Amino acid sequence: MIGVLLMKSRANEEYGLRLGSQIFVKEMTRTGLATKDGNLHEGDIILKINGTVTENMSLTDARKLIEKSRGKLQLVVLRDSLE
Amino acid sequence: MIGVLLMKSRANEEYGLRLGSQIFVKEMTRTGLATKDGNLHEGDIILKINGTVTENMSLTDARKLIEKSRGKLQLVVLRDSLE
Repeated sequence: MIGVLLMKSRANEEYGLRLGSQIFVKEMTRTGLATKDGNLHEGDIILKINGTVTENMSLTDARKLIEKSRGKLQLVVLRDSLE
Repeated sequence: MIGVLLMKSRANEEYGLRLGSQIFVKEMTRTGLATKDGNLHEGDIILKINGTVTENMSLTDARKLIEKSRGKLQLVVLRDSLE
């Protein structure tokens, strides 16, 4: 937990930093199918969900996809397995 | 790389999994102020930006914050406190 303050030393353009966002496992129901098997850990970055991209996608969309996904849902993760 | 397929239980209900999004460093200009100091790692998860939360926030908002913050910008990273 450490923040960094970066200052600008060029009046030509912005910092030139492109920040993106990905959908991760914020939280799951206790004693559920996700916790019983341990498919994804709280905080793990998801790459794809039910054949749908999980990068730059809207939070509302990701939540809607899981809601509309009545039956079986697929989740893909990038790196990190056991640890 | 590694994906998991979760199925529904024998009962009319949802999975109960809450998926959230976080703003990370997608890509930055080489030989810049961010790379010179190494404030954030490409792909690293950010906790806050210029005092603005970096969880569940919007991609446009995060980009606007950095753009509107002409001069100096603050960033928060999570990966253990180290000097």
